[PDB]
Amino acid sequence: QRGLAHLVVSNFRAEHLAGDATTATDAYLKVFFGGQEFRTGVVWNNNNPRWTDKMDFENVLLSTGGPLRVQVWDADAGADDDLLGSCDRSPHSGFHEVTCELNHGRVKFSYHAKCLPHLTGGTCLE
Ligand SMILES: [Ca+2]
Ligand SMILES: [Ca+2]
Ligand SMILES: [Ca+2]
Ligand SMILES: [Ca+2]
Ligand SMILES: [Ca+2]
Repeated sequence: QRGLAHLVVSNFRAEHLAGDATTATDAYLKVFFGGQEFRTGVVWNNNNPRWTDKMDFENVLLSTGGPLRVQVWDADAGADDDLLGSCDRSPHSGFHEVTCELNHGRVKFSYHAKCLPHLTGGTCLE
């Protein structure tokens, strides 16, 4: 079947975040694709957080599996957290570096969408 690709998202890092008023940001990420939802740990009190996580989505429908969505959240340990911003990309085959400009600050990451063997093209349809 066509449209299949191995998706891996990695190299997470943000800068100039402002999720709190009296302390530095307590950031964590949510990464969405094809019904899958990965979550990073919280980097407490840092406005330039980095995550070592490498998310293996395995084989997904690159063409119809919706957008790759990255949400940047601040953690307020008093229950309700803050959505600092969200990024949407339509993944293409190959290695790509992404920069999402949030309302305040930005998040950077990379993803690799490797077409399954005997498949080729931007979304592995050929
Ligand atoms: Ca907050
Ligand atoms: Ca904080
Ligand atoms: Ca917080
Ligand atoms: Ca909470
Ligand atoms: Ca809050």
